[PDB]
Amino acid sequence: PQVTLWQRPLVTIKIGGQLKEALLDTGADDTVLEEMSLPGRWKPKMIGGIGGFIKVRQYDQILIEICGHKAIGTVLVGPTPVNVIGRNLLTQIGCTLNF
Amino acid sequence: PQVTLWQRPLVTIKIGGQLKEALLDTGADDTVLEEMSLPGRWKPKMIGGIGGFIKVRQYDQILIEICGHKAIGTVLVGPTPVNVIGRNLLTQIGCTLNF
Ligand SMILES: Nc1cccc(CN2C(=O)N(Cc3cccc(N)c3)[C@H](Cc3ccccc3)[C@H](O)[C@@H](O)[C@H]2Cc2ccccc2)c1
Repeated sequence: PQVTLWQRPLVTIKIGGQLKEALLDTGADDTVLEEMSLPGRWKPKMIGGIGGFIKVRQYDQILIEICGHKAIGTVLVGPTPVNVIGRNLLTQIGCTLNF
Repeated sequence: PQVTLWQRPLVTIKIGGQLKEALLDTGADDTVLEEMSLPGRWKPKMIGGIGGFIKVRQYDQILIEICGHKAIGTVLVGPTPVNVIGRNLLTQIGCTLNF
């Protein structure tokens, strides 16, 4: 779809059986979700943002549906305020920025 | 133009007679730039990011040229580690997201 930026570019995602909403975020290199149960192994990671750093745990090879689109990648689950889909996944759903 | 998201979407801006690069950021509601000299007065505010919150200075009615397009808006200046152009200016230059 084409999305204009008058409102937050929010989308529905399905991850691990659960349905969420998440912000499409061109400025994020990574995807990070608030705490949710994911199965599997994970490794700790830390990421920086405005504000400072958070400790996060990294899951790889996670399937996500974003709108209908499926993709698989790394998701970081952590204490973010908002669930962010970052460039790692945006490339897979073919997302483009246009002006 | 069209920007894909395989690399970070940076653009040149001209702000306060100075030339900078910044990140086109659909997830950000506000424009936040690193410390620099803008003329004029400003109010303090704080903003939340990941990792927490920072205090910034709000300037209103500032001219910025983003990739050659001019815009006027609120810019926040403060301790970000990267310059971020958020939805308040992205909207003025007609930026769309699409997939
Ligand atoms: N790797 C990574 C993954 C996910 C998020 C971030 C860190 N980010 C933020 O903290 N933001 C707060 C931010 C940035 C600018 C303005 C505002 N209002 C908020 C928002 C996302 C956001 C988080 C929490 C609440 C709302 C939005 C912005 O939209 C994101 O692109 C980046 C901006 C950024 C900051 C530092 C370094 C690189 C990129 C980093």
